[PDB]
Amino acid sequence: SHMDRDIPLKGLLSIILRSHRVFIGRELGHLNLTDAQVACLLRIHREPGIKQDELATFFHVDKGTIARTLRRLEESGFIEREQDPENRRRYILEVTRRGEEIIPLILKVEERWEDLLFRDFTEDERKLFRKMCRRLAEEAVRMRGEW
Amino acid sequence: DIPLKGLLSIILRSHRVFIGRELGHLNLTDAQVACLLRIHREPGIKQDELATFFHVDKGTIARTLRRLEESGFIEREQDPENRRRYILEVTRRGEEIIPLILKVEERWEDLLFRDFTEDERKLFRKMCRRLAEEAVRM
Ligand SMILES: O=C(O)c1ccccc1O
Ligand SMILES: O=C(O)c1ccccc1O
Ligand code: NA
Ligand code: NA
Ligand code: NA
Ligand code: NA
Ligand code: NA
Ligand code: NA
Repeated sequence: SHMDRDIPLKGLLSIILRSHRVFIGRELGHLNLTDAQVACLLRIHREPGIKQDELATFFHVDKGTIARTLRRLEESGFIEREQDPENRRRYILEVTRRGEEIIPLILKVEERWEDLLFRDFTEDERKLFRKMCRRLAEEAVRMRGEW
Repeated sequence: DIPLKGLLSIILRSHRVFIGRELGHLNLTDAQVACLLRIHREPGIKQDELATFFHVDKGTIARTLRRLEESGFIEREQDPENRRRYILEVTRRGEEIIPLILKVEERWEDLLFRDFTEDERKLFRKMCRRLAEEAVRM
């Protein structure tokens, strides 16, 4: 019934992220959206003009994988993909008017997911966990840079 | 700001990249290392019990296990009381790389917590466990 105190950090993070992928599917699956697509959408939303290959590098996924996810968003009309004028083989990405309209819907699902996850967490604990997460995300980025 | 999930994805992503660098030469992935370690902790564990443990689909666990047995790290035997069931065991070869795998996991955590004190480190870990148990309920 209870969880092993054995599981390494990565395992627990995987469990948490696991439920988020499931939550996204159930809450936005009918809009033909997946966690990966949502990930790309938000990332592009926060940085219009970002290149497909840069998105590939950020998520550390291969070309085909990123292309397939980006292809579904474009098909849904949420993003537009254009050839980079300075390099015809690169693709500049942008969230469309339509895509910007669902961003809010996505943020609400994230908010609800977070409230559900921090059910047993006090206000102080939650803000502290978040603060710790940021510090660690910052460390992970340093690590990618170290190697 | 960035959703919580974004921060956790970023963190978990460095672990995925780290395993590739440290164990890629063994064609091992995050999923494979995880299964391999769990089987090592629970010899004779059932394939379906492993899938229920990770909260992953039967098809996914199966593809991950095929990778491990193809590399010779694990062996599968039909469950003696249900031939449509498989029981898992780490092989001699698999047991040879476990220590290396454990050192790698340990080193990823130490790298991530380099600017964390022992206590913050313990707390963060405790909270993740709490959030994880909740995730299971949800
Ligand atoms: O899921 C992510 O990786 C992500 C990254 C940046 C911003 C929002 C996100 O959901
Ligand atoms: O994503 C995981 O964490 C995972 C773990 C064990 C087996 C298959 C998997 O995809
Ligand atoms: Na954009
Ligand atoms: Na997708
Ligand atoms: Na590109
Ligand atoms: Na538009
Ligand atoms: Na979130
Ligand atoms: Na794999």
